[PDB]
Amino acid sequence: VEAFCATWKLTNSQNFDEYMKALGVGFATRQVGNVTKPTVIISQEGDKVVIRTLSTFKNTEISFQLGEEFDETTADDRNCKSVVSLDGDKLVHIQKWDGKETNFVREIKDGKMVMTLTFGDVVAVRHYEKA
Ligand SMILES: CCCCCCCC/C=C\CCCCCCCC(=O)O
Repeated sequence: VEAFCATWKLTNSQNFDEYMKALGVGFATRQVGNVTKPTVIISQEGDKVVIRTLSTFKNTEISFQLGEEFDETTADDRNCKSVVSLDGDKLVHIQKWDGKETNFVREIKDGKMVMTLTFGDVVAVRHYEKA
């Protein structure tokens, strides 16, 4: 977990639009969500680990205890029952909302954080540079 903790900036995204569509994200948010390069800052608070995200649209904060379920109102408004754990190396973040399910597996590949969003059989991939 000590390797995820840093100020990250997005550098390259891929297939996110297709993923956003899959999630059923509204047109408006898709337009901003497609151009916006956000900053995901991951840090701690002892039993808590936080994930702040900053963009020229929305900034969203989640604080949780690993493996513990919690409620999170996603940026695109879905209210999910999320759980994020460490399946070893990878930081998995599961989001469940009215029957549908989705997951985010963040990794550190050659010192670059790579997130790989997934829903149904439509995967999306993101890249982050430690700034
Ligand atoms: C924080 C809002 C701006 C960044 C997200 C833009 C896309 C908006 C709606 C779709 C959400 C999919 C689940 C959240 C992914 C966040 C990715 C990130 O932190 O960069």
